[PDB]
Amino acid sequence: LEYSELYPIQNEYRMMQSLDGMWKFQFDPEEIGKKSGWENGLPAPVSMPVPSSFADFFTDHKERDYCGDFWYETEFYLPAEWRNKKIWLRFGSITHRGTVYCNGMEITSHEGGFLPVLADISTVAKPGQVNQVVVKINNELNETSLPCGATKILGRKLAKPYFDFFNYSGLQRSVWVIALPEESVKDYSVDYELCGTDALVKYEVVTTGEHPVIVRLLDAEGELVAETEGKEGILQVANARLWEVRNAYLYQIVILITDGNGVLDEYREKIGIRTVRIEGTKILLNDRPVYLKGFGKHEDFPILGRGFHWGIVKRDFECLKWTNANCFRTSHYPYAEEWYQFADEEGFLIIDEVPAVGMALTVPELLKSHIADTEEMITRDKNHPSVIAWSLFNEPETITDYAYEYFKEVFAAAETYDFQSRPMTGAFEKNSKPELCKCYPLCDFICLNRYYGWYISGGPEIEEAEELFRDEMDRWKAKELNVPFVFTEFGTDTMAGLHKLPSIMWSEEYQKEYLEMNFRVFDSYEFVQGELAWNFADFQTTEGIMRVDGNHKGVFTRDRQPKAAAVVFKDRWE
Amino acid sequence: LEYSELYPIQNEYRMMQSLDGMWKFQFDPEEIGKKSGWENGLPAPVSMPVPSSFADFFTDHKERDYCGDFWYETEFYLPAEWRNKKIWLRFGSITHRGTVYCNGMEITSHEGGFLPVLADISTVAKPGQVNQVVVKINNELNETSLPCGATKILNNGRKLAKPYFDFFNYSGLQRSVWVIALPEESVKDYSVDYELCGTDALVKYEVVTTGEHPVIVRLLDAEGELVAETEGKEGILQVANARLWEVRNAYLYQIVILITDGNGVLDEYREKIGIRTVRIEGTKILLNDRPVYLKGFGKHEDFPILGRGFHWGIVKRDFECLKWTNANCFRTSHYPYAEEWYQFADEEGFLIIDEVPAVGMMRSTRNFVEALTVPELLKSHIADTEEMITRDKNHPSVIAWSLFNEPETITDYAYEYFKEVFAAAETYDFQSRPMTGAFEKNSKPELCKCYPLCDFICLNRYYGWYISGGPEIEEAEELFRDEMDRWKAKELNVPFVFTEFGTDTMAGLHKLPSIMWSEEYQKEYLEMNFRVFDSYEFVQGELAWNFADFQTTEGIMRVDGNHKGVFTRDRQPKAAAVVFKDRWE
Repeated sequence: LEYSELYPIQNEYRMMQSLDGMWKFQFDPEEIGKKSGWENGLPAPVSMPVPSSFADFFTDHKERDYCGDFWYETEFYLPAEWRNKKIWLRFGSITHRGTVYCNGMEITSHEGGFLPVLADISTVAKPGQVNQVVVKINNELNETSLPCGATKILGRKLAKPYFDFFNYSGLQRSVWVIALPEESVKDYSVDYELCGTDALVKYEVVTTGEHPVIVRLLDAEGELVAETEGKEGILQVANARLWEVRNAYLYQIVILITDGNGVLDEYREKIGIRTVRIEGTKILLNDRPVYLKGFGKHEDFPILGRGFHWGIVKRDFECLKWTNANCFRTSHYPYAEEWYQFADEEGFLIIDEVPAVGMALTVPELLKSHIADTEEMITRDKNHPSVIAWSLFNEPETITDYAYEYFKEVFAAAETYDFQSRPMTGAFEKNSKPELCKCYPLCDFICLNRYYGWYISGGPEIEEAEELFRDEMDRWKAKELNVPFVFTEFGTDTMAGLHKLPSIMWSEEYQKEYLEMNFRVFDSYEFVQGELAWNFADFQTTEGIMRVDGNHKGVFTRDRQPKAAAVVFKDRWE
Repeated sequence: LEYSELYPIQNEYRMMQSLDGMWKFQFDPEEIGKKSGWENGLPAPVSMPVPSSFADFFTDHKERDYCGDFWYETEFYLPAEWRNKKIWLRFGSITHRGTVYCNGMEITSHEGGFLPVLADISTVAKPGQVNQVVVKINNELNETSLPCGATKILNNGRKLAKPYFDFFNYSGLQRSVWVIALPEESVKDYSVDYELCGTDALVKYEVVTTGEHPVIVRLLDAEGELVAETEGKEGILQVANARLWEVRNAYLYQIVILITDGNGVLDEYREKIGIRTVRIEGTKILLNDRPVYLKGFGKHEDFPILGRGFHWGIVKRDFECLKWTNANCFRTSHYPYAEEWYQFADEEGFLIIDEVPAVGMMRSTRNFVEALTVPELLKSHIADTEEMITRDKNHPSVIAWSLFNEPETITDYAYEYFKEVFAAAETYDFQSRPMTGAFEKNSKPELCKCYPLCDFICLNRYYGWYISGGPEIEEAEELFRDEMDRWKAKELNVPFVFTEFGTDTMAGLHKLPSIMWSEEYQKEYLEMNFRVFDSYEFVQGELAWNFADFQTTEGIMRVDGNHKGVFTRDRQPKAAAVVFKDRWE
């Protein structure tokens, strides 16, 4: 990559300053901003919180549903001391695609709305002065970038997703301006081997120069436990304190660039010594089988939309721990980096998912976008101990040799980017029948999204649903694939407060009964090794006749309170 | 004050770095932290978001309801280039009281949970190194500090807050925290006051600095163009063809305050201000020499999960909802809000009644839930008043100070108490703008001794809810008119603003005919209240209780908090919201 994905830190060599706050903001329905000098400042802005999705602040439909080009602007004072450092704007994300300007100059553009955007403003930055950043953003959906959809023209544009979740957009994550030394740590990778009571931390370091590198490992108390020299090497850890499920331990890696007797740069990050591998039908963490228990989530909260906030992280993890979960999938896009940092702390397992949802010649361009997002996700997230698997798709077509050749390239790219070569998978929709699917052989383990008892034979037909479920799982069993299966979606829309005896679809009681039936099926097959329910919480969707204020398959409400079924998960996962 | 209330800025002379994020946090039920050295680091912390109230993250009662001592900790890297600066920790607030430590050393303590806490760490700060901050906080309620309440001790030693007020006892680090660096000689405070002279305006000012060097004051218009300049720590800026700050039509100048030594500039403070005058004339509230009728709400700092935690997103949604109702005003019930609320009101042209947390001074609810505590309470009350006014005086949005909410007012003792508060407020406010407080119904026109202290009178009344609700609503209207006729007959010639009126209203509860708690009853109640308001010339404002449903202590009279919101807690309109929109249009 032409930039670093490394999370920004502050020390003797690296500086950072937050640009979060109220930005200037303006819609550009006529698409004349770049024609009209907007990159030098917006002509008639309103204020817009950053980080946040813009949609749910407004009281009018056309602003909430805005689709097209729209602009952000802010000003920041740059400390004079940042002079002659490499100065970067770092956006947690820009959703979905955008062009960054600084002091009237075009800096960079990015496609993909859920991963960091880095813009090198070294040559245009004005140390000791007020600087200006302007971002042109677009939130349309197409079939050549992720996530896929269409754009309808009423000249007013309307996003038409091929995915369920609401098309939130804007500057949904924190924005920093940072300063790095001229020769810096750009990237590093760690991989682990367990040796009795000891451990090896294998590493590679990429810098922007040719000076020597020293790598140190500190324990949780900051004590030096290992040290070595070189951009490539092994850190030997005696009596290693392994990072364990729901029982984290984090070391601190310290990467130094040196020039004789002085340090040029120093990067530090918390990491966790752990191994993950698929062995037969088992998922092994540190050589012991683990059964995944948890949820698909979303970045979704009232008013903020996908806007990041530590308070949402904290509540969600307390709820997760209360259910006795150990895992979540980042459905259906990489989350803010902070979610992974916290999962590292709390010992949660993550399946990290690229926004390959909603899946013509456009396909070669789509593949490029999909591979680019995969590269960025893996480079960003590989050193989190929590991240134990990559999900490279959600419910694509998989039953043609055409689909096979496409995903072969994606998986091949993912493999080259992940230093750890940790398990890769994808979530299969029901149409990927065991007799037809061509893509499951690409996977280290198989993830199934199934709604037997909701979309199939729901309600009075739920007994039929269970037989149909068992019939499919019997077909999978007969294949003797010798791989683990994880259910990554299953659930029922459930309106909090809707009670019925006997239960009906949409009642709290039916949600319980549906889950109990699914558990019976899960527990009937030895090779099922994980259950991640859909969804952790009710979340916003495109409005329509099938969505009663978003998706109500949450086990929790949108404001994070338990429906009756939450207790069912709690008791089972205990 | 021994510190500056000025909002932090980033420029050539002043630096700031946010400490917001995930802090370490630990409850201290046995109160052993200090003797155990926790100021050097918490021994078994959990993670806690800052800014946020801590209560609503947890899944267990005892953590949510925790009352007593609890501790926060974080670490930060201090840029080497901050050496030879004055270095301060600035907490937007610390709720309710706390002691700030830095690098293991006690720095300062503060009482009052809703105003900035400044800690001078200059003598212990380590530039070019990681530094540590640890804060011991306490969230108990008592009768010698604001807001008032009691602390109950359960048989097993566990403490439980017992407020004398109807808002949940949220606490912790609810606002942003910065570490900042100032020049050794800096602008510490300034005040502006306005006079209108035809098409022109005068900006009278005072500047307080921490030194003796000369001061230069400039005023820039909204385009950054210089419109006035003068010299001296006291002076007058002459603005030709002034663009006044108007209700729901803001215009903001930028004041620029420079400290110089001739050779160069030592400090430069900048803030947006709005040229506007506020006065009471007879029964009229005059903004810029024209009557304004206040339309809006009492609010709260309250949102799901975050509690009172500050977030710009909440500000933005709330102001969009306010504008949609055609409101022009809110009261900061019942405590000063985060500074950002006022910054945004300035921008949006909203009027604010800024309220000190003098709530819970009602004898009835105290007894339900003194000679020696009242003198100490007065001191706390006056201190909070001084801090609020010093912090907020230069906002064009702030047009009035509310110095109490529903205290006892019918004794001569209460008069002497509030006489001192109002006297203090007057001396701290350079503008001497209107002062008021909100009166409960027990403050009968025949008995109240304190309303003469006010420049305009704010009434909290619930005729049709607590008094003669539902089938008796006709009687409620009669009783309401009876009281207002008594006020009318006093011919006080001052404006009256209703600062509370409303009904608990469950979203989705519909009934025909309406019942108390239904959406339809909220509408009917409001219509009845409007009919009464509109019958009296001297009524010049209506601020409904409340903007949005909000959290309270749980109990038999609170169904998941207070439901008198016109909006839900997640900021969506009940049926009554349109009633306000249509009326205020």
